[PDB]
Amino acid sequence: ARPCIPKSFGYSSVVCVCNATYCDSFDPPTFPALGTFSRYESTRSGRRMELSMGPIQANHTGTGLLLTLQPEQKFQKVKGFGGAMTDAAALNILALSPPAQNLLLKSYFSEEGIGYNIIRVPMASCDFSIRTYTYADTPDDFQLHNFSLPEEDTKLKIPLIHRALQLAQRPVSLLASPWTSPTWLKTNGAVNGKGSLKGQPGDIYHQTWARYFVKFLDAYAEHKLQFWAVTAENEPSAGLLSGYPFQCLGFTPEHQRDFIARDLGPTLANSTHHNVRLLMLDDQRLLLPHWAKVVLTDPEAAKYVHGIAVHWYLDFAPAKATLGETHRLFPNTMLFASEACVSKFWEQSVRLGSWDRGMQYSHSIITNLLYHVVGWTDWNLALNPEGGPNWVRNFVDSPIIVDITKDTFYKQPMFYHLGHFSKFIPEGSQRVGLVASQKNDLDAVALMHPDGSAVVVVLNRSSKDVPLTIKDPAVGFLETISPGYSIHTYLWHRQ
Ligand SMILES: *[C@@H]1O[C@H](CO)[C@@H](O[C@@H]2O[C@H](CO)[C@@H](O)[C@H](O)[C@H]2NC(C)=O)[C@H](O)[C@H]1NC(C)=O
Ligand SMILES: *[C@@H]1O[C@H](CO)[C@@H](O)[C@H](O)[C@H]1NC(C)=O
Ligand SMILES: *[C@@H]1O[C@H](CO)[C@@H](O)[C@H](O)[C@H]1NC(C)=O
Ligand SMILES: *[C@H]1[C@H](N)[C@H](CO)[C@H](O)[C@H](O)[C@H]1O
Repeated sequence: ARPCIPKSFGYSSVVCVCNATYCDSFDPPTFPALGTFSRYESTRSGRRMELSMGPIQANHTGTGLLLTLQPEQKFQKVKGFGGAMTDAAALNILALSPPAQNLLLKSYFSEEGIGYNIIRVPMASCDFSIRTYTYADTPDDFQLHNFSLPEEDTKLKIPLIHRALQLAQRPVSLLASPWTSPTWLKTNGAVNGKGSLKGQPGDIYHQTWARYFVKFLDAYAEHKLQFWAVTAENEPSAGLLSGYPFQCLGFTPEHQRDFIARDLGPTLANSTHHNVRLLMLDDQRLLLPHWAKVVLTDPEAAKYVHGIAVHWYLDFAPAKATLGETHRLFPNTMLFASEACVSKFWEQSVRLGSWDRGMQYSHSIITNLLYHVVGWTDWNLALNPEGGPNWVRNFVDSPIIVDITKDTFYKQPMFYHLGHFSKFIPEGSQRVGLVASQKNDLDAVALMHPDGSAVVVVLNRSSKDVPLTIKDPAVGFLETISPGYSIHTYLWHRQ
């Protein structure tokens, strides 16, 4: 283990400074002995996933807050956690010296880091690209004879994905999403702005676009990468908006329904990539449950849809009415958060050491977990201090900020807030009930690991310390305190 090297940039908390020869890391995982619990703590004051251990007490008295585990109240199984290998992320990582690149990838993907097991891969260019390109820019190439991967794939994204998978002990799942089709498949003949596919589902435009998904999967498979899932389109509602400034492809829910049923479903099912799962929506949860009803009430579409992908950008938060109602209507269709991102209109894109932006991530993950969501995918894995590069200056924050001039990278509070979940909630973990004895300002969630062991995350977004006890009837009582502006993860064996 190496501790955080803290640095202040004058905001509420510190970043952890890494370079070619030093980065903060964990010792190999270890389980706490029966009758004991592990505690990982991060605080605004500067603690970064610090490990301590306490006893599980046989009984408890007091009127203080009690959180009772309900281990027989069983909910969703977790797919996992990760982020996006954009052109911007890969260009930033590969601008560091080889040893600093390795410590950055280890921070995310190693058991000595925070154990990411998902990577979202854009299909060609998005706003976090330094140019607009698709895989098939030769006009009217319906047979896709000029389909090919540019250097952004073969020199930046694919080599970093291979290195990520080599560092991971957990199996990593790849998720692919397109922003735009070739312009010659679109009504507006442009990568951006208001525009859909030409014609109608079933026709040559729609069959070509479905075949483009298979050519992408074919080209990645030639580079020995296989996908867990693809989304039907990144943010289909964006391409319905006049002057939408970057790469988009408009679909109404009806258009998405018919494209999946007539073209994408059958084309993927008849390919060598038929095991790849399809997620629908990949957009703001405010479009639910309407979008799920339109697509999934058509059995010709539903038979091809594994899941619903949601974005957090416009959450701010009717989770019950959107995520909850959707689960109720379609309980066997998983909900997956495919894009989360932070910033206030009066704040810069990157705020080095923002505890507030950390708290937004952990709060979002807890709310999602409490409303059936199985997985949570950050946006850019890494950005520069301006929040780029980005061909349209749509600059945002990232858990890791690379300073190429200093051969340095900064781990933001967001990285640690994500880590409190990603490191301690492996694939197959199941959310279980956790009931509070009184109204409280805390956010908490409980899950059980595949092996039966318990995990609880407790976030305190208030300034006040909150004494609390966790009751697990199988083992006893965890007496602890949630300090103001802290996040804790608690682990214990149940037998
Ligand atoms: C990379 O970061 C490490 C850790 O902050 C730097 O090593 C420290 O350097 C300072 C100043 O020379 C020493 O006082 C510390 O004792 C060092 N710590 C360790 C663990 O070695 C290192 O200098 C940085 N590298 C560069 C190129 O700036
Ligand atoms: C399209 O493909 C043909 C045949 O392989 C090739 O000769 C030509 O250079 C390609 N066009 C572009 C723009 O790459
Ligand atoms: C499905 O795949 C088979 C075998 O590759 C092929 O012969 C057939 O034409 C395909 N069907 C359609 C409708 O594309
Ligand atoms: C989701 C989100 N708006 C981020 C913001 O950084 C980015 O624009 C993605 O392209 C969007 O899909």
